Amino acid sequence: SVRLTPTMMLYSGRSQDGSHLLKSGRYLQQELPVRIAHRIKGFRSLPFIIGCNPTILHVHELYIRAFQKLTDFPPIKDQADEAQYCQLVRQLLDDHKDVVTLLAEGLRESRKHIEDEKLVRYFLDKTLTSRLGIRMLATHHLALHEDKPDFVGIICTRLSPKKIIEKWVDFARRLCEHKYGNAPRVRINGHVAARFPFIPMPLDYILPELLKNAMRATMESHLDTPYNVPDVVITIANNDVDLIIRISDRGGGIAHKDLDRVMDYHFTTAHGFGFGLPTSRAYAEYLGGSLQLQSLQGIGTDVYLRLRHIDG
Amino acid sequence: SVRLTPTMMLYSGRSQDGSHLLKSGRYLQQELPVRIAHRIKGFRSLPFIIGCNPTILHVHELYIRAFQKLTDFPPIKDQADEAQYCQLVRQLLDDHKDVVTLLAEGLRESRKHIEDEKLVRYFLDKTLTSRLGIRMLATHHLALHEDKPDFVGIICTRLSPKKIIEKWVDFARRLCEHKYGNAPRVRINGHVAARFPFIPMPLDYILPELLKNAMRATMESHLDTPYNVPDVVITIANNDVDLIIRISDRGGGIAHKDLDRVMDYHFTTAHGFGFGLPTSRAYAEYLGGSLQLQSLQGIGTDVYLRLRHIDG
Ligand SMILES: Nc1ncnc2c1ncn2[C@@H]1O[C@H](COP(=O)(O)OP(=O)(O)O)[C@@H](O)[C@H]1O
Ligand SMILES: Nc1ncnc2c1ncn2[C@@H]1O[C@H](COP(=O)(O)OP(=O)(O)O)[C@@H](O)[C@H]1O
Ligand SMILES: O=C(O)CCCc1ccccc1
Ligand SMILES: O=C(O)CCCc1ccccc1
Ligand SMILES: [K+]
Ligand SMILES: [K+]
Ligand SMILES: [Mg+2]
Ligand SMILES: [Mg+2]
Repeated sequence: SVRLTPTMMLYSGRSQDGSHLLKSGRYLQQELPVRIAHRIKGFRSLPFIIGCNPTILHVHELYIRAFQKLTDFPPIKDQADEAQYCQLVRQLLDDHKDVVTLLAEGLRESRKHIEDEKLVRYFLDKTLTSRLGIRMLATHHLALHEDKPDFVGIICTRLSPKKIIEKWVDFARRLCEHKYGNAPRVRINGHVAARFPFIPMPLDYILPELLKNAMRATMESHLDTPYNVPDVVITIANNDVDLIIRISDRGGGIAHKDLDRVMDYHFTTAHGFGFGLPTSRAYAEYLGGSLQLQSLQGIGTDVYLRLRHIDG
Repeated sequence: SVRLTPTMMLYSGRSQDGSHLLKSGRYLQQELPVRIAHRIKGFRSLPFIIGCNPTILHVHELYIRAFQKLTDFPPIKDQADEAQYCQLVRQLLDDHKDVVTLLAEGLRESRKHIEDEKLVRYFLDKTLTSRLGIRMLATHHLALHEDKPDFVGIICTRLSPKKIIEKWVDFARRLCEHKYGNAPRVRINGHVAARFPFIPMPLDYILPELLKNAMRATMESHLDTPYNVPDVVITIANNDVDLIIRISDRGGGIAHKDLDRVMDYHFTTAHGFGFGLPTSRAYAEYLGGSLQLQSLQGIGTDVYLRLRHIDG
């Protein structure tokens, strides 16, 4: 039993013997090295000047190491194997946890050099999303060893969009109060009672990115009245095709002169790395959804996150 | 006074004082470093795996050296400067004389690795033609120091297509007799008496390449009667727009299965490097002409070289 992801499946299975764990493990063992190989080919095809960057080189090496360890691992025959594969997966997850940051820093300068601006976008888009895919499958396998209720692996059986939004609201508010002394309140409307099966992992990246953006913009446009700023309003629309989360702020909007730039990696007006929007959009599209911006210059911004529903 | 080349001009000038030599020299001094820089940017943007190839790296270094020496050279103020610049130009010409071969060998293997097949074509096309441009301008400057009659620099004032074809016929025949014991005869028809101003340099590359192809094909398809093979027939058409040289052989033609490949760098059915056709076409197009093939599978091949006339 499965839940389709692009070109991949999140194994849904329940054998008491623990058989499903072996099927999963063998799947990963079949799937991971291939995808890592594609990422290594991506590094090999980078413009020479960029690929030679020490940080890019470092990540490049990590990916080779990862491929080495994965391929060196013996075919899984029993729980004892699988149990040990999990140790490797965990080590890999941890070794690669800073990869986005390293890529950002590695490319920040090196990218100025080449003529082809969209080449880096293509590379980052492809790399970050393949990576998300890899870490999802990996994390899902590990999660099958857990006995969390309302979870089949990383899949929440009854996810509440409101609850997960509130989780990331509290988080983003704190960051914001720390830097500004206050934070916009956030109201949530629409299908606030919706519950459905869903993988929270993408939400856990995207939502805090969008919230940080909205809060920062609200504060930086109300520097005279930090004690009194307009709410951020979030609207949940749940239908049979997709989930829509609209995040509306009164933070003055995105300027016409920045509009063409904000979806570029490394672009920022400063929370300062410039990856939030491009990464979030790439993630959404990778999962079959989208991320769209509506700027009302001089008033604020509406951001629309759409994510497809799990088939089944 | 000038003769236009793409984005560049072949200085036509005649001062007795030797003033025109300074204008030329200063032009080169202005023009060469820029074009070398573009080629260096081309090397920097090569796929990392290819750019790391030791031979590619070597050529890459040559180009940097070339840029260093050119930029380090002091602005030209007098004949004594110019005279010394010429020494540098000559050294560069000679240091870079094997560059095409080095690139061919450097890429032969490295190119298999990347996904994008047309990326190397674009690189070679751009590099080889920029290089041709550079060596033409350079050689032209040096040639302005000569007192050859019917030559203004590298420009023959009264070039005879028949004479230059015959030059390369004798050359290609010898190569061919050496390898096979005989060589097709060659007949030349059409405007055999034409004479007009023209830069022979491109002809000196293209013609021997096309002739070698035609002769090899004729022999390899007449292995039973090497002592008696069908002529190669060359037709000259001279009009006001362009010069057309048609090289028809009865060498059995280019097979349908090879047709899509023959214009690819490194493709060969063996005179064995696989650069003749792609280089020749790139050269022709760079100069505003073209190179077109008509295959009659089972009979032979017609090759059409078109080169624009010098405006003025
Ligand atoms: N809700 C918003 N309101 C106003 N401006 C925004 C909003 N979201 C993003 N921006 C602008 O787009 C830029 C890119 O955002 P992002 O990709 O998250 O990078 P960062 O937040 O690190 O600057 C921000 O620097 C900011 O100028
Ligand atoms: N006149 C011709 N007749 C038949 N085949 C030809 C002719 N010219 C070229 N070819 C084919 O096209 C291929 C590519 O030619 P070229 O680029 O000159 O490389 P090379 O001669 O080094 O093989 C040759 O290997 C040969 O198969
Ligand atoms: O996270 C990344 O940067 C890419 C994936 C590293 C990894 C491989 C296999 C399993 C788990 C993690
Ligand atoms: O020939 C090449 O490979 C490229 C040109 C080297 C050169 C530079 C300046 C002048 C003369 C020659
Ligand atoms: K950005
Ligand atoms: K070829
Ligand atoms: Mg941000
Ligand atoms: Mg040839």
